[PDB]
Order: sequence, then structure tokens, then C-alpha cells
Amino acid sequence: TLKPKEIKFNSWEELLKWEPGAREDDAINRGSVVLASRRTGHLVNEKASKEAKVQALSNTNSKAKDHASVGGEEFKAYAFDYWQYLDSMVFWEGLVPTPDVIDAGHRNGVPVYGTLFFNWSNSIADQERFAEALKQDADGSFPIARKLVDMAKYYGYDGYFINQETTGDLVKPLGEKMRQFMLYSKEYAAKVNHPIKYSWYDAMTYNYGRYHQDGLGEYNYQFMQPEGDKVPADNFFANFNWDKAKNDYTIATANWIGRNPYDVFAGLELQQGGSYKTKVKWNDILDENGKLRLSLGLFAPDTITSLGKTGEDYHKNEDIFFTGYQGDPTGQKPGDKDWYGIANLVADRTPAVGNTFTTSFNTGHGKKWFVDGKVSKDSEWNYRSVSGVLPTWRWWQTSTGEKLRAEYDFTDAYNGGNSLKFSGDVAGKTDQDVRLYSTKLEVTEKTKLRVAHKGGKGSKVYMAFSTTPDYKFDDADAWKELTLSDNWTNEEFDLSSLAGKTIYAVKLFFEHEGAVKDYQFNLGQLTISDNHQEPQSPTSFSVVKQSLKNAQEAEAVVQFKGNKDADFYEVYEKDGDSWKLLTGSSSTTIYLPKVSRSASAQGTTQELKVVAVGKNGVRSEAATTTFDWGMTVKD
Repeated sequence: TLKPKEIKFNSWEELLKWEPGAREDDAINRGSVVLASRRTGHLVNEKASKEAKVQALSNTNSKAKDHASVGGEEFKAYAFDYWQYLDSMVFWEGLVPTPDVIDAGHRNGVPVYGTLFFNWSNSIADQERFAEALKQDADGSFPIARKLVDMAKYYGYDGYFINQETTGDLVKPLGEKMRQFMLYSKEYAAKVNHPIKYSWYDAMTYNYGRYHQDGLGEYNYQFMQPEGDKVPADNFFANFNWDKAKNDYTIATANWIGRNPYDVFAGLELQQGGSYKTKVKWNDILDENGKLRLSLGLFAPDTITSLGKTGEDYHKNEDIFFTGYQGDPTGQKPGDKDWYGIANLVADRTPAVGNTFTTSFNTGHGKKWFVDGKVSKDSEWNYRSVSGVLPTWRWWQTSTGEKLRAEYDFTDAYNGGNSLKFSGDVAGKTDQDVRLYSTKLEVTEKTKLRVAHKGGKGSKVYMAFSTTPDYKFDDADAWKELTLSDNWTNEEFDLSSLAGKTIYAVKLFFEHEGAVKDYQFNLGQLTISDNHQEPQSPTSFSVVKQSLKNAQEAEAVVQFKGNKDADFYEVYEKDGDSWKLLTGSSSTTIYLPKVSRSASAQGTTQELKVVAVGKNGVRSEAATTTFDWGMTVKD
């Protein structure tokens, strides 16, 4: 069995037998990307809050039998890219998040939590399963808590959401132990140098079994009550039937016990409600100035995949959800709509901090995979481990006249599955901009800008940077004109004149001198870095496992040693005279679901290669190895 699979335990005894490295797919199932730091930039929406937070409880993965834990050879996926508004992502489907989700979230600076679910039930079997989790050693420690911590450390994720929906006579007395299990976990996680957080559903009361308060209150406060410096639950997820009075009570209760009210996330039932069509009592959670007074808990926002038919529709629907119907995170809810875009209410954050930032707008899925503007993988995929950093703002536009339409372009890309396209009929002379990223990038004498782009016929296009935190673009040394052409080009600009300054934002600016029917410009890659070097090639590359289906089709697992400059890796096969990309991963162990040869292939072996794609956007030289079929196609 070469295909890596989600991690599920059939009993607590099985979990107590878990050990690092003891599963054949562990090398692939581990997260590979450390949790990135983020900045919170200047507020761009007058109604947004830097205190209010958003937690997503998402069914992130395919439900197909025998789907892989890394993704698959299909475009449609929960290719989440709105990290900039999230506090955390909860992997709802199981205890141990898959590496595709962990890597994507971590690159974007968002912690990823597994889910510990105790069934909605009063069966003795379920009451016992709950009691069994809370078994203690003589010293009061909880062995199951240790295993949960140990797995978070090994697989590289950040904690758990506990949904304790089991009730009955054997459950009622266990509130104190449940609380101590969470506190103890914090002690042990510190001991092993891998802190974790817990998020707790408003379900099990301290003394009375299951009862939702739709808030924090007199029956559940103990789960949030501090022990000085430590807390049991870090976040609290209030049940869906909150209202003004319940929210008032929650705030009073949090304040009294010495917790931040914004650590309570008011739940939105998006599965039954239909994503942004969900009716929400906004008036009961917004204060007199139209600002959130509690955080937001998104239950099952992945339902949004059901609202359209295509992968392209998924992103467009997410824009309505996260940005809002008005289409610009700086704007207000339209008067004819009830839904508030998340951006209308919650400040953005950014992982684009330091001396280096790169993106090719990789959303973790595609219909094809492009390499420097050429099709390399000519077929569909989702491998979210390689998800990159998409624009902060979708879309912050100003114009002297009409505004171009901005969208992802899955038909043409520079690297990965999509670029950004800006298009429309331009009616006459116009100047306009699209503000794309919030950043905090330090410029030195060695800093350069690399920009891949295509099209723009009938315009001049510039990239401009703000060197102040309030996003003014008044610095003459921070405007660069692009040299347009009809093909993909990748141009480099010296930013040394900005040495000692900090870049806080990135925008495009377009000038049209007259009308242009069906104007189009694509942005394919953006890199600001003081490192122009190729990363070193991977080493010690080999095929470590393989399973032939026939002489033209096989599964494989490859492994190599990488280096700290690599953001992720791409694996290719040589198919006749051409290299063709198979997959990409942040990991140094990679599953290949289909190594393939044509009917006319010669010989008994076939070359494979792996390339490191740098954090500075530059590819390494390839490392190569030889896959041995052990037969010709005609034998």
C-alpha cells in the first residue's frame, strides 16, 4: 500500500499503541511547513475589527473511497486560500489533519487543529469511550492527552477542537477531569516543546451533561476559567442559537473570569444555512458602530463547494463569503444584501514579512500545472501542500473611470495552476489600480523584484510599492514600469534605491490612453527578495517503493534530502522527449499515483527528476533517478 491515507483510530487502546514512525505512510503524513508568523496591517475597512477572530470548522477533504491524504488527480477540492481572515482552521473530519491542509495553512500563518469528537449520544458505549479518554495515571496525568500532544508534535499541527456531545449519568461527574485533561495537556506540551491550543464546543456542561447555552455562562464557564497563566480551553465555540441577551451574558461571564470575550466564537450553521445565504442575527453581534462584539465560528463553510459546479466557481463563491457582495474589502455591505463579507468585519493579516516573499498564485489545485508559462502537467490536480500566498485583498480597486474585472485564470499560468487575470472592455482613457498585498518586507542593497506577466496590449502597466504602513504610494523609487509583450516574460528590477526602507503593500497600476475592446493582462509571479540564487538541488533521491499496474502504469514513492531554502518540491517524469510534472509537495517523501509510459516507449527504465522551488521563487537544478519497470511495453 503506497497511497498515503488519513489517520484514524478504532479505539483508545489503538491510540495508546501509536508511536512515531510506526506507520508505513508516516513519512508522507507529517506536515513539513512550520507555522509562519504574520503581521496585522493597517485596517482597510472602517467597520473591521482587529480583535474579532474567525475559526473555520471545515470538512477539508474528499469523501471518495481510497482518496489520498495528500490530494489527488482531480481539480475540484476545498482549495482554501482565504487564510488572511482566519485565526485557525479546524480539520473537522478526524483527529489528525492531513499534510495538504497543515502545509497550506502553515505557509499562510494559520494554525491547523484536529477534532476530538465524542458522539451525540447517551449510549453506555459512548459514555464509556468518553470516560476511557479521561483515564489517569497515579500521578494524575492523562496518557491519552500525552498521545494527542505527541501526535501534534510529530505530524506538526497545533492542537485540537473538542466536540463533547456525549451525555448521561456516567458523563455528568466528569467535568473536573475534562478540564484537568486540557490543563495537563498544556503542561505536557510545554515539557515536549510543542505547545498546543484547545477549542471547546458549547456542549458538555461542568456538572449537568450536555446542554448548549449558546454562549459562555453559569454552566460552562469552568472550561474557560484560567489557572493564572494557563487556560483549559483557549477558544470557545458558542452554539448557534445565540441572541443579544446571550451574547451580553457571554461577554459579562468572560470578563468576570478574566478571559477575553473574543476568545468566544459565535457559531454560524453554514451547512443548513447554505454558506453566505445563511441567516445570521447580525444585529445581535454587532455593536452600535456596526462592529463585532464577539468572534465568529464558521461551522462547515466547505458547504460552499456545493453552491457552484466548477473549481472556478469555488473561488468566486469564496469571494462573496470572505470579501462580500460589494467585491472590495474596503467597501460596505450592499444595501440589497443581508450577508456581511468577513472582510467587512475582520481585519486582514499577512505572512509576507521579512526579506523575502514569493508567489505564483498557486491555490493548491489546477486543471493543468504550468512551468515558466508552459504546460508541464496537462491534467487536473489538487495537492494543497503547495498552496501559496494569494492576494490579501480581492479586490481593492480604484479608477478614474470603470474598473477591470479581476479573477483567477486557470487557463493560463506562469507556475502552478493559475495566474491572476485583469480584463474588460476599456471604454476610453482611464487610470486605475489594484492593491494586492499587505506586506512588511525589509529592503537592502541586494533586494530585487521579479515579476512574471503576460499581455497588456493597449496599456502601460506598472507595479508600485507603499513604503508606509498606511499604504500611500507616493515614493517615486517604488514605481516600476513593466515591459509588456504578448508572451509570458519574467523581468527583474533593482530595488537598491529603496535600501533601508520597508515595503508595506504591492499594487498594479494601469494606464489606457483610449478604448480597448477585451483588454487583458495577466500577473503570474511576484517575488521581492535579497536572494537571487538557485537553491541547491535535492540529494540522495531514489524510488523507495513501487507497484506496477502494468508495463505502462505504476505507483511509486520517492524520497530525497532537501534543504532550508526550498519552499516545496516538484517531481517529473521523462515521457519520450519531454519532461512532464507529476506532482508537487512540501515534503521530502512524495507519492506518485501514476508513473506512465506510452505504447512507443523504449527500454525497460524511465528517468524521474525532482526540483526544489526556492522560497525566493527560483528553481534548483534537477536531481535525477531511474525508475526500473523491469520490462518493455511490448514484452
